[PDB]
Amino acid sequence: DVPVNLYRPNAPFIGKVISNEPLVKEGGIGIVQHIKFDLTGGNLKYIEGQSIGIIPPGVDKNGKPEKLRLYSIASTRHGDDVDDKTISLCVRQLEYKHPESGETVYGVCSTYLTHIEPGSEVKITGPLGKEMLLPDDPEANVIMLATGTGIAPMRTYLWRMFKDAERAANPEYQFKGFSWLVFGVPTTPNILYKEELEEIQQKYPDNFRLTYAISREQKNPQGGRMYIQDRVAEHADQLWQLIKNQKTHTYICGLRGMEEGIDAALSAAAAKEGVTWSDYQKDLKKAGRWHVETY
Ligand SMILES: Cc1cc2nc3c(=O)[nH]c(=O)nc-3n(C[C@H](O)[C@H](O)[C@H](O)COP(=O)(O)OP(=O)(O)OC[C@H]3O[C@@H](n4cnc5c(N)ncnc54)[C@H](O)[C@@H]3O)c2cc1C
Repeated sequence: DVPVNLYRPNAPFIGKVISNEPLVKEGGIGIVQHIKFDLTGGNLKYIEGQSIGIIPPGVDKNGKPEKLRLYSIASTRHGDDVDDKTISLCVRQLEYKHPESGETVYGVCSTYLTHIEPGSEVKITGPLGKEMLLPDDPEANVIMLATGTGIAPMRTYLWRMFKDAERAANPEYQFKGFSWLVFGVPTTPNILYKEELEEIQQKYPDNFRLTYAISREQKNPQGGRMYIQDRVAEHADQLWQLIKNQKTHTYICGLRGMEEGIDAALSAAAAKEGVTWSDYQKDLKKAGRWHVETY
């Protein structure tokens, strides 16, 4: 079933940008864009939780052509308009410090993508990944632990679960389990897809819980800035009791670094019932119910 590598770097699909929209509001930190591509012309199909490659134009500092960068698909299999004609991405412009030898450094593929014009042609590969896939069971529980652009696989899950047009298009997937997003960003303007996320929770208060960790607006109990791991610690017992369900899947996605705090919190919960989390977790991985994509 799972489509993989319908296009490869040696002969990528040439898509066209339909749209490029700002996801970070005024007063937020950084630039994250929602970019939709036209898939007509070829046969790139994909499902939720997968990634695609984008090959940027240009050569590196060595004169060699730039390679593909991997990006979590931010749309469901059907695309944002539920026509099966497009695919979307959620791209943060990488930028950073003086210790890089220059000044402020801007990432090649991410600057290219966040500044790209509708009408522009992009080299696209994939889809890739069997690690962040959603169970076909409509009564599965789905815990989603996301920071920043790690919201992208979560968006594909939630849109498939809860969008009116998605439910109408997917007769076999009528989600009636429980899902819980814990989403961590620096500010409220940085809550990507905030409006749609909150409308899902208003529409399905019993099937979807939304929790934010906003570091510039909230403090954890020890006085530090609030991060996703603090929220997982706060709800460690609850999250552990859902994780004990044979049908619960947990997904972690975002830049690398949150996993160590998530594990310490869940470890302390499981220890209360004589269970060593790290061992339970290894069994969850083998079972295909512990999903991780950090980068
Ligand atoms: C499976 C997967 C999925 C991904 N999904 C997404 C996504 O949905 N959205 C998204 O925005 N990104 C995503 N990324 C990351 C994305 O692929 C690119 O790595 C990222 O966009 C930066 O690429 P670039 O071309 O902009 O940067 P480059 O020009 O390749 O710059 C990156 C390099 O500069 C260095 N560097 C980076 N940050 C720092 C820092 N703080 N300090 C010092 N040196 C640094 C490192 O050498 C790094 O290799 C994903 C990565 C993977 C592996």
